[PDB]
Amino acid sequence: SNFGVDFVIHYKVPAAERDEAEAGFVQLIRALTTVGLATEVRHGENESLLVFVKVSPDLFAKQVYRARLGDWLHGVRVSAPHNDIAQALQEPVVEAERLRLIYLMITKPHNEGGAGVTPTNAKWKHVESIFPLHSHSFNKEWIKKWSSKYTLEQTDIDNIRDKFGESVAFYFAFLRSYFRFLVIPSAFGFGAWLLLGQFSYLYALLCGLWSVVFFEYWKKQEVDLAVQWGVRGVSSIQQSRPEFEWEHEAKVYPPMKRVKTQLLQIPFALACVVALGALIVTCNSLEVFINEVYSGPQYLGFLPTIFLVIGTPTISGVLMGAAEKLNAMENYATVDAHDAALIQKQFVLNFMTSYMALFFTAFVYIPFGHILHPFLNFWRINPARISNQMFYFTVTPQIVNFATEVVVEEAEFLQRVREECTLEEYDVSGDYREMVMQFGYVAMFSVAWPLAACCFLVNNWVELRSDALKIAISSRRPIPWRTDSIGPWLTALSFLSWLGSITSSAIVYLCSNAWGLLLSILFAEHFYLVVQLAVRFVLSKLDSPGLQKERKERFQTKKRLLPEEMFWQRQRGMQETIEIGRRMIEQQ
Amino acid sequence: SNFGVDFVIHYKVPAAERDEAEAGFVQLIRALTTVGLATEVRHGENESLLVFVKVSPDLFAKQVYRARLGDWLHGVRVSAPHNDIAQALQEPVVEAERLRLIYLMITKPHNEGGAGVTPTNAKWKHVESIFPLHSHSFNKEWIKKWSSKYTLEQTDIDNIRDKFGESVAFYFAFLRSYFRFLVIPSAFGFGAWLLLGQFSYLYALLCGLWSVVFFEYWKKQEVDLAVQWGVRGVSSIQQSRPEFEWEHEAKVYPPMKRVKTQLLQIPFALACVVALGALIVTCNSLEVFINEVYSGPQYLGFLPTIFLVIGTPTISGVLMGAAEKLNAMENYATVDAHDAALIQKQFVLNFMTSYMALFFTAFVYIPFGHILHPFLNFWRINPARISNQMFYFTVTPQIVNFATEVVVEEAEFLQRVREECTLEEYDVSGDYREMVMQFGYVAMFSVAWPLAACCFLVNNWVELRSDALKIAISSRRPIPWRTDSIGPWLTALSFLSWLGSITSSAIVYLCSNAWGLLLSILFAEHFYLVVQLAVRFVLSKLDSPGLQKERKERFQTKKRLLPEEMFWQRQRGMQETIEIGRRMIEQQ
Repeated sequence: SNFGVDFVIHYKVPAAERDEAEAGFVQLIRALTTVGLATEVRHGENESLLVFVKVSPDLFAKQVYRARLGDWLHGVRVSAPHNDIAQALQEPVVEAERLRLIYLMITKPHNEGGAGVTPTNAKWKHVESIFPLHSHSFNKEWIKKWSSKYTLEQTDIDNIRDKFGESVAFYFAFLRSYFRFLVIPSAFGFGAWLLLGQFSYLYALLCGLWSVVFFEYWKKQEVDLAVQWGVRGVSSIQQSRPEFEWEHEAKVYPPMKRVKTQLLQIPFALACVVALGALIVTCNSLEVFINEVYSGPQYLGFLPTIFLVIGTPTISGVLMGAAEKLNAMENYATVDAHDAALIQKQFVLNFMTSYMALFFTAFVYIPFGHILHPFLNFWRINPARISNQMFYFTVTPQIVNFATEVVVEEAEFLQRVREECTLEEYDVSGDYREMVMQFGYVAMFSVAWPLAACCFLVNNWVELRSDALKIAISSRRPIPWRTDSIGPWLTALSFLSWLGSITSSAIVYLCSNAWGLLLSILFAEHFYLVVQLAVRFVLSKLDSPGLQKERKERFQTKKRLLPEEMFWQRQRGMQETIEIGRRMIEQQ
Repeated sequence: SNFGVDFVIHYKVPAAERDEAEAGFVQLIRALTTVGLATEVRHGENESLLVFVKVSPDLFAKQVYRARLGDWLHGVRVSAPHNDIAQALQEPVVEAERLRLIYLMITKPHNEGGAGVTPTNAKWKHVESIFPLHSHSFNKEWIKKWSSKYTLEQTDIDNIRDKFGESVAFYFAFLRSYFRFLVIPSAFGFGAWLLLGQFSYLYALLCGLWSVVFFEYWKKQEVDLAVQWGVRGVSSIQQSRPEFEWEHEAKVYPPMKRVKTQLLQIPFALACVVALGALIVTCNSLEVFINEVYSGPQYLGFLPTIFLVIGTPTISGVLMGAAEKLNAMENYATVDAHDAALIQKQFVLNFMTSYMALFFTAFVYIPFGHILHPFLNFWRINPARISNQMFYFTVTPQIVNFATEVVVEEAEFLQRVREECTLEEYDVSGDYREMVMQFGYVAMFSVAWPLAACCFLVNNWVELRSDALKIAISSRRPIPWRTDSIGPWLTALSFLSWLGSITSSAIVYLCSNAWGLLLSILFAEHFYLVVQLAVRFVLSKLDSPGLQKERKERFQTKKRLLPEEMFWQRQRGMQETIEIGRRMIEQQ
């Protein structure tokens, strides 16, 4: 398969600006060779020069020793790093960390062990992408093995860690845990739909309890995996963004300027929410118009919603592009803060685009449906319709995806690399966002359509292999990054859960018929809070394997790290002391 | 003053059981001398034999070195412990830690550096108390200096730390911070009482915001003080209780037995709540009876409440004694868990005894006052009365305390020690509980009587010296214990704050006149939650001196701890690489 190539650099050279392009190429070559990297140059499609780079095991051993020293410094590696640059790796050299360290060597600034060739900030305006190569032998075996199973063991996630790093492995572990936890809502939602009719209050409590239990158990599993993979606490390592444009040095950026460009979110968010509300109001007005005076064969009534969801991927993509443009123009020093801000913006936009139609149907039309008269007479109150609407939503994605699916020398290695270079980087945040949106649907609107949980369970089982296929075939190999958790998405999940405990409950009051609505909302929220406290208390006192491992390591370290003068001169010893004590009690 | 005496042991010997009393005395002497402690024996009042104990600086240096090694092991001391048993203390040997280590030497089990002489568990059934001696020269100076000031600097709290250890210093720092923070509620409560009439909703929001801001800022100050005093993270050091009665060893106790004896709280709590509710209902029925058909001069109407509060210290003391008896009979291994359980029981009982009368007046009588007819016709609806009632409560304590106040050789050293031995150990949990009760009053019922905050501010200023006088004169010197926070009391405070944000708001709706009440309660609770989130976010991004110190220590530590073969053999160097690259772009 691969010829030992460890990284690939694109370095587009156009027909124009060739004179400085050659200088950039030679400078890149000296910068790469100074670090101690073996390099090769080959053709690429459309005037590109692919550069193949590997490591001299002594230099790599020294670099991994320095990296382990740095990890020990920040507390993410409690055990001793190693003896010396000698053979102490008999601590494996697994491909994920090797590729991450080689990428750091390639892209780190010249100040600290590297030669910065970042393709956006510095004069490296000609390099397009720096990516590792895919292992087809491993990829085909992984795809075949995952498709031949029904449940994935922890060893599969460990192999994903070993090959693609911490972020991809964490996403796959989260998806596996969420899919396994989706069985309970599927089972009891099928039970409620079979027996309890529709809009079951007990179903709302069960869904909220499942949501909080799953959230807390996933936090416990997250810390377990973080201490198992040796990446616990890596979030404290704040790495600077190369594209950070600073002003002075004491690098620093005026916080007031960042606040000023952050305030641009409010007009952007307001414009997006107003446009989306207008679109959804028009769509639902047309829906009630066709459901009022028209003929079907029934199913055609909710067709505007079907069209809205079929068109919503494009609107969501445009909004995500705008959010990314806004995030790029608003400077962030660390990459963690930039990623958190981008995740927050994308989560808000997707929250709007995916839930505002249901929110308008439930808490706007149902309580007072007499506000649609202007639109209704421009073209010219069912309580259960939301259920049907929710059903369409909860099936729209899966069904349309299915529809799409139905519609449908060393020259070979060089051609494979050239084909791979045209692919796009794998963005795990998109998959995280789609899973978070599905969880929000489950915790928010499953009361209307209790069967939604089974459909999402089937979709999750399909996605556990669909995303694997996307990574293996449809995407170039991502850079192995280290993270101790799924990031800020946890917060989003928590938020959804909390507000879910409101919305679903309110639905049960609104679609089954004021002071009663407020009582139901407050009782559901307080039940959610008390079960959150109870589950946190239960899991806190529960013994985790990571805690036992940490305690064993601490015990091993402990095993390895192991007047006044006249008053006091009366009875200077011990014999006189108890002699005088015996006579002393003898006096009484 | 003192003759170098560092600890005192009582060791009561009755007229009976003298034969084994002498054996216990001699065994205590050998156990104390084996550790390496100089001992003296003198008379005491009522057949007691006072034993005076000090340390041989080499043994004490070795013990403090071992203690610092243990502190380094658990992470509470990040810096290196010391070079060796040599003179590395030039790390002071301040009296608090010296006394704590000597007490550990006296009371630790023989397994790990000590000779267990605990006065309750083992055969040491004759020793009554082991306590250090008071420093009258320091005590009088401290009392005079604190009474001559208006505000206490951080240096006074540092001196309290140096003399009486972490717990007393933490309590005094908490009381100082709470008294300083009480200025804002006093000021704006006086403003509301002067201008906004009574039962001001804006006052409820201001009080809730102050409560959450004070709670979060006190958490920040707590971590600051914990890292300043070098006791950050000492809560993880779980020390076993000597009075723990175990069954097997693998020490272990059956958790089911502990759960069985813990279930006895439910009948105890129910009986206490029923009796207290009956007493308060009878008192308020008599109150409305005299306010209905009787003659005063007005002020005599609330006399039953005055009598109830004057009598409530005795009932509270009986309940605390019962709770302590229940806690003792229900085994706990660590002292932290035992203290937390005792604090929880005492907090629940005092919560009942101090708030249930106001709760019945506000949320029971006011909404429906037609349930008191049975009592009313046994003896035989004002909205603002609660305010008056609250006023009486908020002044009852201070006023009655004031009333009480108004009503009102080396033989000298031996007599001083004998007089001191008759005193009682200082229980900081009682002062913590009274401060927590006052804070609960402020956050809960200040809407009825906005002037309560000023009275509590004056009472806090008085108490900051009254508790100092109680410790200095009216109590024997407490053993210096280490704690990184005020303990579980924080949780109690948080709880009060949350429910305060309900109760006060409900009062504003109930005493100013349903769905509106529920709307007000939910809006107030959500406002409390959002301001909690905002304050947590603001303080999280704020820079603390402790974080800077930890980062500087980490930086100092870092400064101190500092086929494939044919494919890859084409251009083995750098010169050929850019030569072939130049010709390579020359080909196109």
